[PDB]
Amino acid sequence: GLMQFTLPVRLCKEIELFHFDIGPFENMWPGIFVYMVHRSCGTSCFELEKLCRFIMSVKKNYRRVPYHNWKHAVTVAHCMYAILQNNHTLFTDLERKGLLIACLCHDLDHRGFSNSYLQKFDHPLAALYSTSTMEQHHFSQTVSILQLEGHNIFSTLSSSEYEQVLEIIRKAIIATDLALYFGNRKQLEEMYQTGSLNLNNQSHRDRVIGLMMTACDLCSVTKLWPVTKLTANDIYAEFWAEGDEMKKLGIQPIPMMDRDKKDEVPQGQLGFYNAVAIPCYTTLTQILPPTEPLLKACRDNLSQWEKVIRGEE
Ligand SMILES: Cc1ncc(C)n2nc(CCc3nc(N4CCCC4)n(C)n3)nc12
Ligand SMILES: [Mg+2]
Ligand SMILES: [Zn+2]
Repeated sequence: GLMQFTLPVRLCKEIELFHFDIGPFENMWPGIFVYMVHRSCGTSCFELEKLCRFIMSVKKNYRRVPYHNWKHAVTVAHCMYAILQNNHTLFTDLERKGLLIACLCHDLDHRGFSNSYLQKFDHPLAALYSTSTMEQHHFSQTVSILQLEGHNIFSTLSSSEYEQVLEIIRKAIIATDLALYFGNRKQLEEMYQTGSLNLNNQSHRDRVIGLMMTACDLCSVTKLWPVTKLTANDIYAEFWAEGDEMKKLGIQPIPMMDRDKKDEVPQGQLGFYNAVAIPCYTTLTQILPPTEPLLKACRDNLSQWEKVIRGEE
């Protein structure tokens, strides 16, 4: 109850910044996460014993894939932490509670394959969930872990508060389906431009939280260049494995997943920053002005990929 979590001075200062890297020491990531919940939510949001046991069950249910792993989960939660702290008064006690949990849980039991590969393989999960296949699985794995004995971090909540928080987590995790991002950003773009955007409209908040989730999920593009560059290696190492598997089913994979088109990665990053990342942080900066550093850092990394293409690295 009187037990603060603290971090070494460099982490204590740098963790508050959007571009923070959680580092290569796996055993400090649980502590980093608890630090963030305590500062974001209060030391009283969760029974510590239950929270610690929830974090370790979540960790155990991420797999050793190159990118969609426990490190990604904590990175995405840290980005959400920075957004929530730079926008203190815009968010409910329930949202602050739900959204950090949502980010930690959002890729639970990922196998390193896209929804498209599950569908062409005919994986049982593609029969149970026709759209946002992995994302419905991620929410389903979240609920399972919440129902393990001693794991109900939401036990203090009322019956209807509990239902509201699980509904925030569900929509948050569904919104990490990048297929849904495009339409969601377009709608938020037009609502903001016609002045109809209203944060008391629950369906408007949903879209905004949706965009925050895309922003947090893509946050490798908002880091220091060497972090950004080394994460792209992990991202492609999954995609190329999936490409190999596509070829094993006798299907030419899209270029994104073809290791034979390695040389075109820089140009693929350009497309991605222009088609997805820049638009995402642009619209997010408009709706939440204090998130501008994510847009600024995304633009800087775009410029670093331009440099790679021009032979300047
Ligand atoms: C940084 C990042 N964060 C999150 C996600 C989901 N992605 N996806 C990419 C790949 C983007 C991409 N790459 C290509 N290439 C085709 C030729 C070689 C590569 N295309 C067409 N599109 N990068 C990221
Ligand atoms: Mg995902
Ligand atoms: Zn993710």
